[PDB]
Amino acid sequence: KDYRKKYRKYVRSRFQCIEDLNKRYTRLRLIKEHPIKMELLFDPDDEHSEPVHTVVFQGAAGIGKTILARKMMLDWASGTLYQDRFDYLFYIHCREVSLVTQRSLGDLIMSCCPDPNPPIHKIVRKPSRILFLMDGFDELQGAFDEHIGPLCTDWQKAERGDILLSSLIRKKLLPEASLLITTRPVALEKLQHLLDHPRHVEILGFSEAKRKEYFFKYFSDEAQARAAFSLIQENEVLFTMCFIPLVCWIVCTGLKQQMESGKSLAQTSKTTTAVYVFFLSSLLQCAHLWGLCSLAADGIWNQKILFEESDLRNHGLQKADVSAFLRMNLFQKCEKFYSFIHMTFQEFFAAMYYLLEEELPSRDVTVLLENYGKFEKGYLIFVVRFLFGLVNQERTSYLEKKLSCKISQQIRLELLKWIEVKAKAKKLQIQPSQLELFYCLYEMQEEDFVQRAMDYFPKIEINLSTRMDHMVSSFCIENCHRVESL
Ligand SMILES: CN1CCC[C@@H](NC(=O)Cn2nc(C(C)(C)O)n3c(cc4sc(Cl)cc43)c2=O)C1
Ligand SMILES: Nc1ncnc2c1ncn2[C@@H]1O[C@H](COP(=O)(O)OP(=O)(O)O)[C@@H](O)[C@H]1O
Repeated sequence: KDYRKKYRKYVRSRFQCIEDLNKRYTRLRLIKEHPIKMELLFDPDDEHSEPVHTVVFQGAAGIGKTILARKMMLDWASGTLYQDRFDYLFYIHCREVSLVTQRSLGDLIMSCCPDPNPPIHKIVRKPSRILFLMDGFDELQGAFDEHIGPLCTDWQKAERGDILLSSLIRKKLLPEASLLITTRPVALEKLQHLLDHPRHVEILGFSEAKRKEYFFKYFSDEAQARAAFSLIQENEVLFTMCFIPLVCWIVCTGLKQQMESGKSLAQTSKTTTAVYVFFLSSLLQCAHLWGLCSLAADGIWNQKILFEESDLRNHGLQKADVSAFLRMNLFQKCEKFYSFIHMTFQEFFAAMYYLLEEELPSRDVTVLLENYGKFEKGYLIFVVRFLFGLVNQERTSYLEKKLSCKISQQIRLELLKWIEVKAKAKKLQIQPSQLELFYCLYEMQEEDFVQRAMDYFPKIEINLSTRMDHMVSSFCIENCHRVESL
C-alpha cells in the first residue's frame, strides 16, 4: 500500500523515455486471435468468464516490442493502465536474465525494485495482483528447451534461470499471477509448448497514417518532415518497409545527415541490406570495422547481447571508440553494460564478419548454416538475410569496397547449394520456409542468382500475410521462368 507508492514513483522515472521522451511514441497496430484496447487484454472477452493470466505479444525484430512494454510500465505507474487490476507490474528484461545462474523468483522480483531490501513477502501476498512483463523471450541467451526440470513451485527456492522462467511461464510458480510475454514469431515454437490457455496478440507495426505521424514527430521542422515522408511515398520499397518502426527510425536518422549536408533528398534503397548500408555510410565522416564485426559475431555465436568494458577493450574498441559509437547511435548504454543500437545491427555486423578482408569466431559459412533456425544461436534470420544482400556483386559503397570479393564469391556458391537443399527437400518442416528463402533472394536482388535459385523450387507454396510478403514474393516469382517458356 505504502511501498506500492514508492515502486510506482520508481517506475514513473525509470520508464520516462525510449532509452535508459515518450512524446515520439506512435500508436502500434495490435490485433488479436494470432482494434485492441490495452485495458481489456486480461479481461475474459469470451464465454470462459475466468480471467486470462497469460498474454503473448508476437512481433518481429524492430516492430516495437520493447517500446510497447516500456509504454505499458509508464502508463500503469501513472494510474492510466490497469490501475484497478495490478498492485505491481514487474519488468523482466530477458536479455539480462541468465539462463544458468541459480536465482529464486524472489531474487528476480527484488532485481526489479529500487531499494536493496524490498518487502518481498508483502509483494507476494497477493499473486493475482502481480503482472510479470517478460520482454523479448527470443533474447534469452543460450538454449531454452522444454525438457528442463523438475518444475519449481516455491517462489523462494533458487533454481537455474531456465528452470525458474520455465516454471513461471508454465504457471507453476505463482499460478494465478498474470504474464505478458513479448516474442519474435520465430521463438513462438519454443514458447507454445509451455503456454497455459494464452491470449495471443500480434504487433503489426505502423499504419500508413502512423508512418506519417512518426515522420512528423521525428522532424520538428514541418518542411523537413513532409519532404522526408514524400521520399518514402515516392519509393515503393521504403514506404512498404516503413511499417516496421525501427525502419522508420533508421530512414529518418539517415535523411537527417543528408539534410545537414544540403544534398537533394533522395534514397534509392530497394532492400534491407541497402537501407542498413545507407544508414551506416551516413555515420562515416571506418577504422574499427574488423573490431565491430568480430564483437557481433562473438556475441551471436557465444550468446552475449550485453558487453561490459572488458568485452569491448579486447576487440580493439578503446575508451574514445566506444564514446564515438555511443554518440553516433551505433551503441547503447543503471546497467554498466553496452549493446548494439538494435539486435538487427548485431546481425548486420555478424553477416559482415564472414565477408571482411583479412589484412576469433569461425568464418566457415557451412557451420553458420548448420545452426540456422536454432534458438541457441538466436535463429540467424537477419545474419543469413544480410549475408545474401552483402554478397551481391552488382552493388557497392565505400563500406562494401572493404569486403573481400574473393570470399564473397565462394560464399555466393554455398548459399545457392543451401537454397537447393532446402527447396528440394520435403522433410524440412522448419526455418527457412519458402517465403523466408524468398526474403533471402530479395536481399540478393541479382537476377543471375535469383533465377538460378528459383529453378530449384518445384512448386510455389507460400502464405502471404503482409504487403512486404507480397512485394518480396512478387519479385521472386517474376524471376522464376521455366527454361522452355515460349
Ligand atoms: C521468419 N520469416 C518467415 C517468412 C516471413 C518473414 N517476414 C518478414 O521478415 C517481414 N519483415 N520484413 C522485414 C524487412 C523486409 C524490412 O527486412 N523486416 C521485418 C522486421 C524487421 S526489423 C528490420 Cl531491420 C527489417 C525487418 C519483418 O517482419 C519472417
Ligand atoms: N510505437 C513506437 N513509436 C515510436 N517509435 C517506436 C515505436 N515502437 C518502436 N519504435 C522504434 O523502434 C526502435 C526499436 O523498437 P523495439 O521495440 O526496441 O524493437 P523490438 O520489437 O525488437 O523489441 C525504437 O528505438 C524506436 O525508435
